[PDB]
Amino acid sequence: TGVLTESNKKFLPFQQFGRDIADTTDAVRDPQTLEILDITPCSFGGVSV
Amino acid sequence: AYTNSFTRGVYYPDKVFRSSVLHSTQDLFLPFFSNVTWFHAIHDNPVLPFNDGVYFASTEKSNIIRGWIFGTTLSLLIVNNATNVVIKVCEFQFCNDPFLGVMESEFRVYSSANNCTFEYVSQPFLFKNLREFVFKNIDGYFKIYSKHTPILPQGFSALEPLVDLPIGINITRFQTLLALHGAAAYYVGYLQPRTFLLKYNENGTITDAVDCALDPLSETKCTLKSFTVEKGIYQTSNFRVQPTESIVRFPNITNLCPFGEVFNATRFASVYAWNRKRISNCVADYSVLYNSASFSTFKCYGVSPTKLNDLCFTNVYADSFVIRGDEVRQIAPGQTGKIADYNYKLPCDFTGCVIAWNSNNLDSKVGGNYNYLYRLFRKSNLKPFERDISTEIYQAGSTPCNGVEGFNCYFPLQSYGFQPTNGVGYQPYRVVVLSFELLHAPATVCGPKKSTNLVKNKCVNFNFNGLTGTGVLTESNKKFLPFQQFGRDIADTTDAVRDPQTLEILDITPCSFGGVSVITPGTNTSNQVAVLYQDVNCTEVNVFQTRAGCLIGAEHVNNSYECDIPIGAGICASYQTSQSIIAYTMSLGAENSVAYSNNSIAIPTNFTISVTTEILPVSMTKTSVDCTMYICGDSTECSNLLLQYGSFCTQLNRALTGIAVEQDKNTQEVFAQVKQIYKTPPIKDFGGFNFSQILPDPSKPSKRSFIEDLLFNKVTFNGLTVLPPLLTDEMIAQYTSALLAGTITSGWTFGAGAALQIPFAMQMAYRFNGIGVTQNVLYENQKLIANQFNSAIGKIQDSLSSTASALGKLQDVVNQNAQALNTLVKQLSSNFGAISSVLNDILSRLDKCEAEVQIDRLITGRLQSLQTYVTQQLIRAAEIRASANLAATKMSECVLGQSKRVDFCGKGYHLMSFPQSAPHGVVFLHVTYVPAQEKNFTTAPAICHDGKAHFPREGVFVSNGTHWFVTQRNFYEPQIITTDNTFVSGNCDVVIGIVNNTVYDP
Amino acid sequence: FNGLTVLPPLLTDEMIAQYTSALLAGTITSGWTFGAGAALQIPFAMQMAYRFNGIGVTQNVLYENQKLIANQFNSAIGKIQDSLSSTASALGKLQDVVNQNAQALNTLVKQLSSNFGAISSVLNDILSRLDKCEAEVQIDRLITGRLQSLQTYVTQQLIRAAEIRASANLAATKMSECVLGQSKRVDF
Amino acid sequence: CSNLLLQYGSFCTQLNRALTGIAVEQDKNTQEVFAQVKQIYKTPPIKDF
Amino acid sequence: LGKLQDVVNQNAQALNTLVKQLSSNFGAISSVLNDILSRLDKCEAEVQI
Ligand SMILES: C=CC1=C(C)/C(=C/c2[nH]c(/C=C3N=C(/C=C4\NC(=O)C(C)=C4C=C)C(C)=C\3CCC(=O)O)c(CCC(=O)O)c2C)NC1=O
Ligand SMILES: *[C@@H]1O[C@H](CO)[C@@H](O[C@@H]2O[C@H](CO)[C@@H](O)[C@H](O)[C@H]2NC(C)=O)[C@H](O)[C@H]1NC(C)=O
Ligand SMILES: *[C@@H]1O[C@H](CO)[C@@H](O[C@@H]2O[C@H](CO)[C@@H](O)[C@H](O)[C@H]2NC(C)=O)[C@H](O)[C@H]1NC(C)=O
Ligand SMILES: *[C@@H]1O[C@H](CO)[C@@H](O[C@@H]2O[C@H](CO)[C@@H](O)[C@H](O)[C@H]2NC(C)=O)[C@H](O)[C@H]1NC(C)=O
Ligand SMILES: *[C@@H]1O[C@H](CO)[C@@H](O)[C@H](O)[C@H]1NC(C)=O
Ligand SMILES: *[C@@H]1O[C@H](CO)[C@@H](O)[C@H](O)[C@H]1NC(C)=O
Ligand SMILES: *[C@@H]1O[C@H](CO)[C@@H](O)[C@H](O)[C@H]1NC(C)=O
Ligand SMILES: *[C@@H]1O[C@H](CO)[C@@H](O)[C@H](O)[C@H]1NC(C)=O
Ligand SMILES: *[C@@H]1O[C@H](CO)[C@@H](O)[C@H](O)[C@H]1NC(C)=O
Ligand SMILES: *[C@@H]1O[C@H](CO)[C@@H](O)[C@H](O)[C@H]1NC(C)=O
Ligand SMILES: *[C@@H]1O[C@H](CO)[C@@H](O)[C@H](O)[C@H]1NC(C)=O
Ligand SMILES: *[C@@H]1O[C@H](CO)[C@@H](O)[C@H](O)[C@H]1NC(C)=O
Ligand SMILES: *[C@@H]1O[C@H](CO)[C@@H](O)[C@H](O)[C@H]1NC(C)=O
Ligand SMILES: *[C@@H]1O[C@H](CO)[C@@H](O)[C@H](O)[C@H]1NC(C)=O
Repeated sequence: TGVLTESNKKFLPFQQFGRDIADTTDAVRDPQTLEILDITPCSFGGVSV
Repeated sequence: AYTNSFTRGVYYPDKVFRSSVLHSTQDLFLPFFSNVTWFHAIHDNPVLPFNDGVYFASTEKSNIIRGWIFGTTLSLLIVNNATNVVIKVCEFQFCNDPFLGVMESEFRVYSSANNCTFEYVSQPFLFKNLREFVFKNIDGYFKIYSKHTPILPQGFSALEPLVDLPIGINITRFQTLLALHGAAAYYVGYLQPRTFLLKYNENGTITDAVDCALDPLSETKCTLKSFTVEKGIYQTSNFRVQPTESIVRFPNITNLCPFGEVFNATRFASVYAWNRKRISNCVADYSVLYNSASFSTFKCYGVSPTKLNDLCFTNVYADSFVIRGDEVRQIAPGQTGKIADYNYKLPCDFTGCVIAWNSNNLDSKVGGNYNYLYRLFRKSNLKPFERDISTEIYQAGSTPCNGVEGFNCYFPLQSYGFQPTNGVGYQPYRVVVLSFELLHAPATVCGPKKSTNLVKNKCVNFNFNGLTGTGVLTESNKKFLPFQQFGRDIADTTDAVRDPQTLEILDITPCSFGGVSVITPGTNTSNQVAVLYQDVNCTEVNVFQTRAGCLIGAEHVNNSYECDIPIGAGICASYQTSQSIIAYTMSLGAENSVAYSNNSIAIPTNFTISVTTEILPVSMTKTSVDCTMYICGDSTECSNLLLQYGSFCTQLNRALTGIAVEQDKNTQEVFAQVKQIYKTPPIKDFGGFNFSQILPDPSKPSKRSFIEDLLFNKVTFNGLTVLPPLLTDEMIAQYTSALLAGTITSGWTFGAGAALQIPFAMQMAYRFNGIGVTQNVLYENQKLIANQFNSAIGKIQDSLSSTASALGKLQDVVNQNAQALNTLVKQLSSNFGAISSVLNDILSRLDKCEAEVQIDRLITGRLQSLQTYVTQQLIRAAEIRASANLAATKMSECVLGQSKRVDFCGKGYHLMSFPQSAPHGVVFLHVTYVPAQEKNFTTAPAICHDGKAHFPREGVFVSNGTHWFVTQRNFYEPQIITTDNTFVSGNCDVVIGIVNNTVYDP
Repeated sequence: FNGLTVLPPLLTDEMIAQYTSALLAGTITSGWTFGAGAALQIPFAMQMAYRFNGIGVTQNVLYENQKLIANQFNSAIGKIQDSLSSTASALGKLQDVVNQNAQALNTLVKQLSSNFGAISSVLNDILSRLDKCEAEVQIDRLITGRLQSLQTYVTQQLIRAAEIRASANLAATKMSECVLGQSKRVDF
Repeated sequence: CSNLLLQYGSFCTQLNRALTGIAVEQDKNTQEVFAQVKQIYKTPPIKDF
Repeated sequence: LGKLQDVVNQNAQALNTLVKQLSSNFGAISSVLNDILSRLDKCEAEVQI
């Protein structure tokens, strides 16, 4: 679950999905069309009164 | 021939994009700096066995190589003819001369193809260029990686993947095919299991690697997960002596255990009185029973039957009986039913196993066999392993029938009617249960495996009557009593054992282990290292033995210096001069012996103004983490499973919130000591002193001083968040500027009440008075003092514009927090024994009832990681609060006043202090008075003038050899001895050391 | 010897003795001057007069009673010897520390003798009795509990180390203020 | 057993790190207490105090 | 007097939490021991316990 964005990462033609230093699935290549999409978690955060 | 692999043959191990990451992998690889075999074969073919994978690099110009062959004995026949790829899997016939054409005029790869299994043809395609290749296979996959680059040359080159066409055969043997009509060069490497550390750049390409099981420096890099290691000692691994061989030592008995008589018996007792045969003091063969197919079920609790032949049991109990057919599974631990509670109860902790076989032949007879009886009613359940033999009728009601059969008074024993006519669900079954009990005693029953001779003074794998262990055996001196068998330690460790065969006592000790640490200078300096094998004699591994262990790679030096790297026990190592690593005993400092005498004093005639820096952490980052996003990322059923653990998460959040509030409190109590924001005047007539480097300058948008700017440039989404500090850095800068303005323009008066102006030189005179120096000393040297101060300030700038390590106290704090957080995130990638570390995968693969088991296993461990993190943060926050309280005390005492406490506000007599803000901390510039060039003088405690004794009011009586003066203690300012700077007390016959001299009187 | 080891301190006891002897020599022969800069010699009785001045007593009082004072000092020192050659409880503050650490370690070892619900506390017995698939269940049950014992031990050690650091900072402050100088702080 | 331990993550690395920090802290404590003096002073042979 | 009051509150808070954790199943069938012991026989009861 997350928000998908057009990326600028230079995936090598064999690479499929990227990962973060935190071992998080940062980016994914779409199977159908060969483009790279950055995944980011859609915004969360505490609410204080 | 041979040559060297200068860091060649590293590939992308997987199709994952990683950018600017230092990632550690562990798989088949070519070790760095290895013997890669050079071939220049002319024009059957060479045979180069597939051990685990092959590296192949050729600066091709002709490619007379024509084919790859894999198999066990020789069947994979792969051929790249430089235009297409042809794979065959057929049991080919290898020819007398295995080769093919260079075009093709031969068919000598094989004569025919029969019972073919696979075939494939790929697409058609067509010393300057080096072509590197890697061929391996993993569990069916046959992977080829490649790299084709223009130019073994040194440097670096990553290998991209290529076609994987899995087959999955047993490959023990490899050939590269030759051909028959010049020669070229091709190098053959050999992969092996290996751990690497790969450095991806911002484009995602590997640019460098570390073969970290190569040499100690690389191990250090791999433990630190960095390509650069600073000077120091790093504990990198654990050395331990491997056992050389295995020792099996069992008693000398050979009488086989009587198993036939409790299996082939014509009679088995009825279940209500199961018959218990004992087995002890014999050799039991459990393979014959398990391998026999005569048994319907053979199922074992606490043991695996296939290993039963390798165990030693103190006692065995074979309890035999017969039961009805599909009651067979009532004979099991923790089972309920009619016979499992009334007739035969096993313990929950039942070690041993159950054997059942159908017997519809000798236990069944036409007309019914009524000898096989079982109790059906009892007043209570049966305890584990108790037999109840009785015939009293069951008083189902309250009637004391006392042995008469009627209503509510039933006979408890009911008999099966066993016939061959009965079906499978009724027909009798013969059952025997073997109850062992395991090692708490000298074993009696042991398997059929044979003993062996023992060895001593060598680490081995010993096995004494099933007592397994690893260690070194030694002849002992312990006085075992003749019934005692094995000793034990205060730590409940098996210290000693008596050999079953020969009656002697052997001490067991664990063969030596211990950490191994890497002494290195900074890799920026050099790459030589030493290694310290801790607490181990190095007859077990120049070489130098010391109290900490054995140090190799470092030479011993008799000359003592100050420490550079602590080994331990008085030993430090350093990189010195050719250059090498030396190890030495620490010199505690320059030997000194001050020339004490009972009438000699030493007084300074000058001084220095020294500015030192003390850097103190004050706060740390206000992080906050919520469970139900960290533990259970937006999974509602995971949250439901979390709710039943209680209020762990509420209290974790509360603890972290308390820490976060505490940080703001720390900053408040340190910096917000001043009530009003004071401002320095536009004029800077501070008596020649120069504060331009510490006062704010309006030239910058941020109103930080020069030194604050230097300091700020010297230190650098899973439910985690970082709350901003309440006080922004500009507010901290304003507080520090206010403190500086108050200190400069008002002195210490602004800390007690309203800020009272005073010229700077006057508060300076005050402060010199405060250290026992008369104020004239300042006014007569004011310019000099100012210059010294300014110079000191300048040096501080230099010492902060060159060396970044001075701020380390702050940097470490930051690093520590970051370290913890990184760990907290990586624990989200751990299974904790579950099937996966990803919650959604578990939820998509499984249904609810087993999914929740795995999810519970994950929660138990993610929660634990959180608790660990929060506990560490609480302790670190207590440490930071201590440091902040110290900083507040220093601000109150060193800045807002003048402290007489020694070495509290710097080394020397404290004059003053300046605060400077730093990221998550504070820097005090302690200005101190340090005495300088001194002279010996003759002295005397008192002076006799007219019989009466004269003592100095403040100061000491000194003499330059002829005349006696009185001088202040911390600065040579002799004055004529007079009845005003001295006072009189008594006569001159009691003071020990008094001297004769006149005393002037106006 | 279950993976535990005790690293030697960097400073050997002889080096500590050398440091203390150096501090004593500086205090005796130079006063507090060696803590501020170069050690400036001064006769002992003169720094004694200085220190009496430091408590609001004029220095004549010393020179007119010097012998007496010396005797008292010596007598006090003698009594200290006696009070340290008879009663061992005076050192208890140190002894307790040692005991505590040892106590923890003993506990850490005895937790290796606990099943934690497994069939045995010995790993090799589990591995020899069972096949892999149930053996790993028991081994996981053991690891979960040995790891917990380690975490408990390390947390206790961290807290105790914070306490010891507080005491050491106090000791450093006392060395700086009481030895290297003369403190006006009361009962410090 | 070590393979079964590997799947609990980096608990053990951080435990070792914590104990190492304690051990270094002890030497630091001793340094800051006793190594306040810079030179090793020696008392004179005479004891006329 | 809040500095003192907070201390008291904190301790009380902890104790209250310590008691409420006696009402948690921790994945068992019940948070009450006697209910587990009355509903089940020994061999599965000890698992829940
Ligand atoms: C042997 C198996 C074999 C492999 C694995 C292989 C892979 C391979 N070789 C390539 C280029 C190429 N490959 C070759 C020939 C060779 N390169 C070699 O490693 C060898 C052994 C030869 C044959 C002697 C040439 C001439 C090019 C084009 C080079 C150019 O641009 O001029 C390419 C790039 C194709 C493209 O343009 O997209 C691939 C994928 N070619 C092969 O023949
Ligand atoms: C006290 O020390 C200062 C420096 O520490 C002396 O000042 C220096 O004097 C020399 C003359 O020999 C000059 O060349 C330097 O430029 C001076 N330095 C500064 C910073 O002014 C001073 O002379 C000394 N006083 C006595 C009485 O010896
Ligand atoms: C206070 O000291 C600073 C140096 O840190 C002086 O600034 C220098 O001033 C001279 C001329 O006076 C310039 O040539 C330099 O370029 C300045 N340096 C910097 C870094 O700014 C400043 O002048 C001094 N103040 C007084 C009143 O003399
Ligand atoms: C000790 O100090 C006295 C006091 O100044 C010195 O006596 C003076 O010496 C100078 C030159 O020697 C004469 O110009 C003065 O007239 C002397 N003053 C008096 C009052 O006699 C004496 O020389 C110094 N001695 C030593 C060894 O330094
Ligand atoms: C079929 O696959 C091709 C491959 O690129 C893709 O472009 C196309 O959109 C796909 N069509 C459908 C209907 O999935
Ligand atoms: C090849 O290996 C042997 C032993 O492993 C070694 O002695 C030899 O130096 C190696 N060859 C080269 C060229 O380094
Ligand atoms: C690789 O990194 C460099 C770094 O400046 C960049 O200029 C370039 O666009 C990146 N991509 C390629 C294909 O070189
Ligand atoms: C048989 O047992 C005796 C008992 O002491 C022992 O001395 C002897 O070595 C044993 N022999 C064999 C072959 O095990
Ligand atoms: C007697 O028992 C042994 C071992 O249980 C078995 O191998 C053998 O077959 C039995 N005898 C018969 C006649 O089945
Ligand atoms: C190391 O081994 C030697 C071998 O004789 C022995 O003498 C020595 O005591 C052992 N222990 C050390 C050097 O600490
Ligand atoms: C160092 O001192 C030892 C004394 O045991 C002596 O044997 C050795 O030769 C000395 N080495 C040097 C380089 O002076
Ligand atoms: C004081 O006298 C002693 C012994 O004569 C000498 O070693 C020392 O250097 C003298 N002091 C100075 C400052 O020269
Ligand atoms: C100590 O002082 C006395 C007289 O004050 C003197 O006789 C003696 O020589 C001095 N001590 C030394 C070591 O010179
Ligand atoms: C000091 O002078 C008195 C009388 O003037 C004399 O008795 C005494 O011996 C003298 N002492 C010294 C040390 O010169």
